[PDB]
Amino acid sequence: MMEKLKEIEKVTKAIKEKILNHYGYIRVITHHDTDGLSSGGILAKMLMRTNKLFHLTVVEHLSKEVIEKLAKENEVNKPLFIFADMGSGQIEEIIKHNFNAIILDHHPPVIKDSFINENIIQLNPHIFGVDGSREITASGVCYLVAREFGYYDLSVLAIVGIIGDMQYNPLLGLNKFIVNEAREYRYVKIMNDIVYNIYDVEIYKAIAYCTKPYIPDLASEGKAFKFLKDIGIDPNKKQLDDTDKKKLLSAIIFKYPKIENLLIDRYLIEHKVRDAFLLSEMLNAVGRNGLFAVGIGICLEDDECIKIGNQILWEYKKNLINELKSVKLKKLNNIYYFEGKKGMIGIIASILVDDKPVIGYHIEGDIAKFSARGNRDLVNRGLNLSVAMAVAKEFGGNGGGHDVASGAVVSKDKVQEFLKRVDEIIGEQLR
Amino acid sequence: MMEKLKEIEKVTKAIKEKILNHYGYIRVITHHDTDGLSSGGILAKMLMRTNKLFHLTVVEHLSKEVIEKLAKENEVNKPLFIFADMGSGQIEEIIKHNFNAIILDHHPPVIKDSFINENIIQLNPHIFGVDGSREITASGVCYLVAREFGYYDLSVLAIVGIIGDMQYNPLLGLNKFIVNEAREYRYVKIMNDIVYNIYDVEIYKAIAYCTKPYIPDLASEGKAFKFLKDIGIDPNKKQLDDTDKKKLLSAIIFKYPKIENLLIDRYLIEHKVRDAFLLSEMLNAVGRNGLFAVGIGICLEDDECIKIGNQILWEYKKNLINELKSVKLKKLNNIYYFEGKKGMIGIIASILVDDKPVIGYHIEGDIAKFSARGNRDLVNRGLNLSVAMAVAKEFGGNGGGHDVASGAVVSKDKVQEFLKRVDEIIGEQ
Ligand SMILES: Nc1ccn(-c2oc(COP(=O)(O)O)c(O)c2O)c(=O)n1
Ligand SMILES: Nc1ccn(-c2oc(COP(=O)(O)O)c(O)c2O)c(=O)n1
Repeated sequence: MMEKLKEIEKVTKAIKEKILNHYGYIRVITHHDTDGLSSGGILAKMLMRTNKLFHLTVVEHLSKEVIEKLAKENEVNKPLFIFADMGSGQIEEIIKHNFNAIILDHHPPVIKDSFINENIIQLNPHIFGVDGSREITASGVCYLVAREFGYYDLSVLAIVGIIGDMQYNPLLGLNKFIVNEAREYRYVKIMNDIVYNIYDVEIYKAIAYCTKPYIPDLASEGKAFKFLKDIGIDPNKKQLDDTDKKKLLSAIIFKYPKIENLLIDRYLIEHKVRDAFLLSEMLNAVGRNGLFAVGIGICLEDDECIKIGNQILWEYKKNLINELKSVKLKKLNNIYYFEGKKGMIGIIASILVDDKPVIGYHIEGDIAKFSARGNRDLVNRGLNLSVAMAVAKEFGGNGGGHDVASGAVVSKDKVQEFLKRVDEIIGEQLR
Repeated sequence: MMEKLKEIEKVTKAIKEKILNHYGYIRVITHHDTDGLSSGGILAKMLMRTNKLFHLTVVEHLSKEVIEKLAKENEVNKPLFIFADMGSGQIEEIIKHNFNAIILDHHPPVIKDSFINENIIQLNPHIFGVDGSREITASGVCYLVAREFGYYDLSVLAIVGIIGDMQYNPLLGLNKFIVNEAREYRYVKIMNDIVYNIYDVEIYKAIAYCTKPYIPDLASEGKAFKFLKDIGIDPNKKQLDDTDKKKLLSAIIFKYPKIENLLIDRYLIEHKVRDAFLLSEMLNAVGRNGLFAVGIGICLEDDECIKIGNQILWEYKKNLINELKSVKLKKLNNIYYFEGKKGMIGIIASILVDDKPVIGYHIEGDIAKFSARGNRDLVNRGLNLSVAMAVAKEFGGNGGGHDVASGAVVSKDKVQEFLKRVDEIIGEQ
């Protein structure tokens, strides 16, 4: 691990030299999710500290269109482009326009070389044998650059990215090295705790609007207040102590039996939003509302951006619970399914997973698009969603993905027939 | 005076909506001095809070060449341009290239319209009879916009600009409004104190490197150390209690009875750098070293940028004391002048300013850059260095600025060009 860093150092030292020696305009292009907003915050602090002004842009996807734009900016003043959380999959188009570019990306690469030509450096963990889907995130890749300047304090934003991208449990590889470095330098403290204590609000509100895990019987202030009053916990206190937690967990197992999902390692970071899980949820809510520049401001610790962020988070959590209560969950033999809204079927499906996989779909044209979700105990019993969604190619469509998360497309009139098929495949996977 | 605000608010509310309603790119251009870097920090926070991504650039001068560049960024995706601490004098060129522009400038305006056309809003306090040399800075103009959003905490950066532009004594007009508002909202506390207590370093170092007041006989660590030893003050203390204050004031006023401004109104602001006078000096030193993005970082309260700022500031103050000892002031008929280094020219001129205007210059390639400084006494007698330095066009260049402080460029006609400015300052006085 000490040795794997030494091979990565070769690429990060060249990235550092390329940034220091460049005196023109600098363009940063990042994603809108939590990992991309954290990456943008890391790059922003790092560039400022090395005396670089820059122009930051947030894109949902790096399409052929957007790369062709931006290439128009290249014609006079060829700026240095830093791509975060993107770029590796689009590298052919980036070479094609001869960008001066640094690509900081954890997605599977098309070209497995760190040094592409004279003008392009690619920092991608897959080139070093590190799985970008479980051992490092985009904000961790940026952090690896940042630490060549000795900016260890930016490790707190990598931890946020680690949470936002769902790589915190288990904590593997480079992610584990980053957290341990942050703890060594005292930028983070680690504390096993109950998930409700990350919000610093009245516990009955934390319970009421929690979606990790979602507990339907408690998903309202009234029901949460009453449940707490019953077991002798003051519903208005903002932190459960050890006696409260024992009493809560003892009672709650009857409503939600997988109570291990309520216990987490909390990360207390050196940041105005001291809970990394809360900062992660805040960045997520802000990015889903299009408040990109506010999200950078939150990473940069601006008080007014943090105030906006807190207001937008609790609005986003209230609306999510409401959407969750409006889902009409239908049950086949081995799965659940539901029709929902185009932007949220995947989020809703992952939230609803309990004992069986959950598939949401939305009907747009005559197309019908599906998002399937399971969990790790389902995978350990033999679930693989990619092959179950592949069956879409029998109903004139396309489907695949990962064992725990997949999608598919199938003509609008074959919906019932496709779900029956998927239901049977899955039932045989789990015997 | 509350009436002038009611007239300014109409332009600030329209700047507000013009920013809110823009969803393409946004370019911010500021100056590299304390006031311009503070303006950059104010606009950066304001824009982020309103969900605006932006590209900030810091230029030393808004030259014609610089304006033709930038204008090539209009050929596809036409940004909104925000100019701070500049643009009013260059207004005609801005109109010619048809920028979508907001001008936040306290230099004397060429066109005295707030709404130039449908494309340009110009917020100049001179347009409303407020003196941009004494009663508001470029920082305060940015803050008047910011307060339309309720961003009262941004007043602390306007106060830093007030200090960097030498408008804090006397505290007048709109700057007085801004200071009082920051006090009402508890973002600043005011406390009379000796200047040397702002540095929070050993006092003999604070005396040795102080240039307001500059005391050549104390401007060394050795002499300052001895001078304090000899009156009963531990020179390694970092702050002076009242008894050592009184003992230092009388000793200084006795041996140097013309010295002034040893007692100052300190502005303790809600900012990681708590002393606004120190923050103003730190931004100046950083900007003079070309560290523009680090200075914005300091405004945004980044710890590493502030660490660099402290280191650069003390490097800069030592270098400055060495240059002051070395300067060769030369007398013409109504000005002094000297050659010095690119980062020191302006500050030395205003340190040495006493009876007549002072003009420093440095050669940089094939041209010479001039920084002329006066005082308010000289302006009250009709100085106006803006018109005087304008005669760089009579020599193939350009000049401008404030009545009390202006600059000029090109080429190697230095003594010829110098001769002409002495001429106006005769007629002007
Ligand atoms: N032939 C394929 C291969 C992969 N995938 C894929 O599926 C998800 C989750 O699915 P959604 O996010 O679309 O619900 C991904 O993250 C992802 O790369 C697919 O859909 N089809
Ligand atoms: N053509 C011009 C017009 C204005 N100014 C200007 O002058 C000062 C004081 O002068 P320096 O340039 O010596 O700092 C400024 O703050 C500043 O914006 C200039 O330099 N040239």
